[PDB]
Amino acid sequence: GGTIARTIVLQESIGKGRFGEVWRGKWRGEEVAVKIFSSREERSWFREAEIYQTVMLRHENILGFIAADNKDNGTWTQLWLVSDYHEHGSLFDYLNRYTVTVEGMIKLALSTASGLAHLHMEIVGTQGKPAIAHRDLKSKNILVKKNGTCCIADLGLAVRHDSATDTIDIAPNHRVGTKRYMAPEVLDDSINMKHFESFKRADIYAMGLVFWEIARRCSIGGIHEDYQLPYYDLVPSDPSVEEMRKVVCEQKLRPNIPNRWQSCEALRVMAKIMRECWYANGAARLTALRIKKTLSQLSQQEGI
Ligand SMILES: Cc1cccc(-c2[nH]c(CNc3ccccc3F)nc2-c2ccc3ncnn3c2)n1
Repeated sequence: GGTIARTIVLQESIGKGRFGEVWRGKWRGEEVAVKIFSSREERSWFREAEIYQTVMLRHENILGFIAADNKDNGTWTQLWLVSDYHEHGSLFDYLNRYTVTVEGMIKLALSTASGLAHLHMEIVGTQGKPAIAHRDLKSKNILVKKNGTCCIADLGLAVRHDSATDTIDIAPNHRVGTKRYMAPEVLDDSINMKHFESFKRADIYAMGLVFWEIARRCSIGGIHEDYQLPYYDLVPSDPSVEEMRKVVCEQKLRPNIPNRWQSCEALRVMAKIMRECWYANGAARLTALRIKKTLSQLSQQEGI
């Protein structure tokens, strides 16, 4: 028999994502995460397996993929994805549970930007990597490792670019992803989904929102903000496209940047990155690579 799902024992239910359910399991004595899909979710399982098996994808700031597998329990077939397990769980959970130091904030923001720059970057060569856009980046889809750096997960809605043709490997539907984090051009459906660069730019808007969630929890002299999701002050829980579009597109509002973030070079640089992710025009936003460079220079100056 097989060497993966056959030998893994599920221990603890973690919860349901877009499709399937995540568990903590044990494999050769080691904790692993397992995402289990049913037979009628095969397209979702296959596509996420396909993205994670992309040549040259592995990176410290992308969730470490172990395998795709099947497991037949005697009644039905389960479709498995197996990954590294991170005890802290999501950035969303971590930021709810904890405050961070200036060092902690920069590590979380730099590691996220590094993972997104790696996803976005085409690597040339025989073992080349296509450019990839995420399409559902949010704090619930980022994990915090024991070393206090992040890695990006839920690659199931990702799209891959063929640079030679400027074409994408699937036919994208409109307004996939989490409505709270949707870029203005996604909410008003103006995005040109035939241009791969548009999907990169939409990811940058979402990463800006995630940076705002992190910076709220950066405690200096015991001062910090409470955990909130972006737009907690303007839209209902589980907002509709229309509710988001009225706020982000029509009223042109973004998450508030507290006066406190001007007091501190690290928070000033973070706030400036947020503003330069939040432009209505995607073409004006920072690249992940530029954000990585800026936070790398800030990491150096603060001695992390
Ligand atoms: C490819 C694969 C295999 C196993 C888990 C995940 C995964 N997919 C998401 C997407 N997000 C998500 C999902 C469900 C419910 C809720 C959510 F936000 N997270 C994780 C994950 C991985 C590792 C880990 N370690 C501790 N938790 N944990 C979670 N991917």
